[PDB]
Amino acid sequence: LALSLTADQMVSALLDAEPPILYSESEASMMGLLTNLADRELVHMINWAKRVPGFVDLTLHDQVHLLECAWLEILMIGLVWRSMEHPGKLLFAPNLLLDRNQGKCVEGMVEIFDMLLATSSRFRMMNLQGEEFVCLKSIILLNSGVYTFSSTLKSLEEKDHIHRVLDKITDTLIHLMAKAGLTLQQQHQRLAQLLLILSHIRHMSNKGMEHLYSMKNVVPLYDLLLEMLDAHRLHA
Amino acid sequence: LALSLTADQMVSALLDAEPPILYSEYDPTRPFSEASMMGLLTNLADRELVHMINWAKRVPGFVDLTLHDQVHLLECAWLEILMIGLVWRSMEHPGKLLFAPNLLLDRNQGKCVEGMVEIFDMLLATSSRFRMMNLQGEEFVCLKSIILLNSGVYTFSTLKSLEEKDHIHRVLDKITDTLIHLMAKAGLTLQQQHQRLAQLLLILSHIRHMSNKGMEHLYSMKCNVVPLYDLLLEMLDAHR
Ligand SMILES: Cc1cc2cc(O)ccc2c(Oc2ccc(O)cc2)c1-c1cccc(O)c1
Ligand SMILES: Cc1cc2cc(O)ccc2c(Oc2ccc(O)cc2)c1-c1cccc(O)c1
Repeated sequence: LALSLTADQMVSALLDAEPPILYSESEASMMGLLTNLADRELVHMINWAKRVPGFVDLTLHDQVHLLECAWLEILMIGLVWRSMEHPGKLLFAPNLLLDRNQGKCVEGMVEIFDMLLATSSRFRMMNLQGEEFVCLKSIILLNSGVYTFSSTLKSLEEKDHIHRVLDKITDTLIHLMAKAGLTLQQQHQRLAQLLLILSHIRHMSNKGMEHLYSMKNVVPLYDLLLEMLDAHRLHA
Repeated sequence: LALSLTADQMVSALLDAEPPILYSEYDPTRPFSEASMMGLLTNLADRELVHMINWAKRVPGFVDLTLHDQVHLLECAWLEILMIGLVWRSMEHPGKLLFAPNLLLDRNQGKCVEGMVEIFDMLLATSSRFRMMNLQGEEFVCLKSIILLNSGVYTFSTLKSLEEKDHIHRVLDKITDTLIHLMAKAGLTLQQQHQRLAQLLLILSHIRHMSNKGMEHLYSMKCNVVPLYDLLLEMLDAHR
């Protein structure tokens, strides 16, 4: 049960859940390379989400909805995390490290680039830890769709569960900071600082979607995710 | 310097800073037919903007920033601030958005403007969420000031720039402390305090989202040569 895990068991489950770092397939279509990278990461994000404690307790519908809302925020927070020790650069993959003026190739990409670097600098200033990072990523998964669901009794029960798991991750975040020797005030301050960054990740994702949907296939992402989440039980 | 206020002094100063509740400019003898909602909401929003500027200048730490940084923070945050206000004053009216005391709308009347009902539904749910959390006015004013200080903080490398960011974050830390204090006085346990802080701050990300979609919806309508930065500066000259 996801709600009976301790803070240490929670951190431990999220670390264990971490997806692998994938590699990119001169400047070809840089958008080609990045889209191919994202598509391959999506698969591993599905496996990952299924290991976030609480997630597989939800309906298939709500699982898809959550990933459809959060997929870019999740990709972005991973990017920001990887790029943390590389100032002025975004490590999309170990073999695809781009700087600002490489961004000025796709129109509109520069604005998003600058925002991503700034978040990465912020994580670096705060010395964000891996254990904290995985907590934030899981919050993104669980939080980003919750407000834009139906309100059936089933749907109400689903929303209550999500808020219990989010409360457990908060618990876990606080436990980490205490385990790291911060004061209670410092803990509350750091918790606030990190959750406010989630607002900026949401903002970037929204601008990202605008940018991506400005470039005009017959395979909608919803359908894509459903197909991937809706696994059979034949391969035991 | 704002860094030396207590929680109650911070709480009290924000309460003191609260803007008034404006009304919709209404010919109430006139039919509702010959009256576009968007016009009413635009005129309401413009008049609120003036008061928002007055409020912002009384948020502790705000006037310590440069004029350039004050304008930028308001530039990024103004619609979120309008939204959180609408959500707060809509709490006691389930399924309805109190834009002004003489302008209460439901989802149906939202449907009259093309891409509006998406945003109404989102705003309604935010209002429902605040109602189920029993959000206090003391907490509300803290959240509203966090939006002001946080929303443009990443979109500003001069020595002054770093110092300015640094200052904004010290004040945010101060308002965080104030929120925890208020939850302590309400009788919440330490666990319950940090959970509630989290829950409240996670709602800020949904308010940002709604703000982003509101902006898409507004620019799908009107296409300003005069940038918003210039207008926010000019307003400070027009009415101050
Ligand atoms: C911001 C961002 C982060 C990414 C992180 C990844 O781990 C992988 C790809 C990323 C990525 O490119 C994508 C390209 C196509 C697509 O369907 C999904 C992502 C972007 C990105 C790049 C340029 C423009 C844009 O709006 C968004
Ligand atoms: C969401 C919202 C909240 C408002 C809160 C207020 O206190 C006053 C007006 C509001 C308001 O209408 C506006 C109209 C013009 C404009 O320049 C700013 C706001 C909206 C709103 C409504 C429908 C579409 C949209 O994009 C935005």
